[PDB]
Amino acid sequence: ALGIKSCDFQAARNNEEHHTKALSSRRLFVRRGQPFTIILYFRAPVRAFLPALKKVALTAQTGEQPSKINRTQATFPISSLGDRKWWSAVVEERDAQSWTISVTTPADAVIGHYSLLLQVSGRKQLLLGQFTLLFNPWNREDAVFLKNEAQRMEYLLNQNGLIYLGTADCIQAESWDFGQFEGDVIDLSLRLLSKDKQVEKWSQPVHVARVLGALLHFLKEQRVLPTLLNKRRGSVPILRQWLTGRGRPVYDGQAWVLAAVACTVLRCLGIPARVVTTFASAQGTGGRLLIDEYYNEEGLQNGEGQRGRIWIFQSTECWMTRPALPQGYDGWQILHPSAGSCDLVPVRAVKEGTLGLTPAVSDLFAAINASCVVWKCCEDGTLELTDSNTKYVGNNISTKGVGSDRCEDITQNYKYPEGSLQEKEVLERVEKEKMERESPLYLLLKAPSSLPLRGDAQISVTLVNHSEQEKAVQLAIGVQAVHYNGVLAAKLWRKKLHLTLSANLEKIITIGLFFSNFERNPPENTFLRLTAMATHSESNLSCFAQEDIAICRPHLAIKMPEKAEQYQPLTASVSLQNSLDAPMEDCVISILGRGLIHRERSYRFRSVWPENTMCAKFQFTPTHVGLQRLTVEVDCNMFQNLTNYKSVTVVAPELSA
Repeated sequence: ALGIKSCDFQAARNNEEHHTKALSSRRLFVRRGQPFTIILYFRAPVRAFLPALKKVALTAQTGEQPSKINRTQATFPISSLGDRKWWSAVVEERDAQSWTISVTTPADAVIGHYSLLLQVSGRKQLLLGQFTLLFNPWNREDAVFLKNEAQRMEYLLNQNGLIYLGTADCIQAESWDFGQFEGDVIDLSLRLLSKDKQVEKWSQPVHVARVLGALLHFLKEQRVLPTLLNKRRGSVPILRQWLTGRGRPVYDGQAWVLAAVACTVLRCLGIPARVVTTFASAQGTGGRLLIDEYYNEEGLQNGEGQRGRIWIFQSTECWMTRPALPQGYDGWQILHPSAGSCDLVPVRAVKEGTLGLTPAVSDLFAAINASCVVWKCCEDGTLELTDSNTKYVGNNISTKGVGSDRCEDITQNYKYPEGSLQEKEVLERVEKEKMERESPLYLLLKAPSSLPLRGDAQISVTLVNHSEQEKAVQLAIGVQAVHYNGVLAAKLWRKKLHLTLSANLEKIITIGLFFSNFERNPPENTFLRLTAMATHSESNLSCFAQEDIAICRPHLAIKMPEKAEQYQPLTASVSLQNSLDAPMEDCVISILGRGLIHRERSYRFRSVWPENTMCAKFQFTPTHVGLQRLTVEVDCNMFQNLTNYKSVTVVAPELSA
């Protein structure tokens, strides 16, 4: 007299209440520690409510071997005296034939796929349906709790990311589709997590982020190939290709996508995450605070590079409490893969040099605090020290701002101001702990931050003679192409000036930096390493200076209305001026964007001669309400993968009859 006809999980309503509406309207995705409502339908009318209520019990199971000691299986009754903090069910509305039941999960429940099962006394267990349980940044008792709604929207719900690339002095923001609410990302993430066998620890955000980071780094090492190859469409195709092997592989010039992929997996699981870019990052030192750079007599590097390099840019940051640490380390944690295992490092441990809190504090501290030493490499084979400009590491630590497409500088979270008292104290304490455990010429190099592609720049070299006697200096200037990770790509240009410097005189030399004078075109994704080396007389000391120059491509201007009505046609015009020296040939323009365009559309447009302007218009109809983003990519024979973006807020239609 108590048979069960069906069970409505009400996935649409619950997913909207549990901030999983972008995932699905059919499957139930709920966040732990928050009630969700199901409707239970009886085949026959229920005569007496209270005895029937006493007859029914609910069981929640996750995993292949669910048990109560693993906290993977919980049995609870349907009554108003259930523990709302724990697994509990209560009837909130009822009819003769249907019970509306509020079901609560504990704030520290194990995440993953769950089966909800109903037991009637003296009857077999019945499966009511499935649901997936995620971390809850909205729940104050949850370890991933975020104070601000804006921060929850940015670090969990926002699928349109910005990854900052380029150099410190020319930061190029790349539109990136995290796609954490793409339909299969949650399943892929949980299947990747199932490689770890300590499912009782899947309630802990620290353990999940540490496991996923080690697994994703292992997949990056297994799948990223040596070197369009550089055409990217966000984290989701990369994750699919890493887990399955099917799809376009990523090549080593874009190995920085690991941070974005990790951000996507964590955000999909419910852990707030952000992608952070650090410019001039000292990698591969093993905690050592010295970087050795080697240059030949022409201000150029002969080899591929040392193991310890200063990368032009290089991270995933995740938000959670740190219960197993001393107090005060809640908040932002850096996932750091070690070749392997993954350590979660609190950012303040890096800022305050708390080397010994976690095993990876030393390496993360060295990446943004090392000093570069430059050695001249002679034809004799001598390796000689150089008076060198200071090459600062850890510059312009950037991540996407909250609630806009702007760039937020977070460097002050990782480091005290240079030359300040606190930085002095931290560096002295770190150096002391490490120790216990174990000339007349001046060169000033002025360069532009960026060089227009197929364009011209002017560089300045200031030589000041401090001697009482005039000097015969040899000024070697070299331009070389470097990959983002400091790997030498191609020698481009070299000059050898011979100057006479008057005693006690400042001399300024201006040099034209021209693309057309380069011996070969810089490879794609590379940066210009400009060097100046001054040798005088027989002092054996060479003044040296270096700068990283970005390559600036033509600006892809997108003109679109700020507001747009859903289901009404919208026009976006795109303009691109050919500032290059050659016509743009084989020209393809692509448009995409979640909630604006299904997948993407590629178009061909006519060749654009130098000093001409392309102007393409596109009509499309937005179909999804909210803050959407249109991404436009332009390819030609002169350049490829030139992307820009623009945001449009899509409003619902005006209510009428």
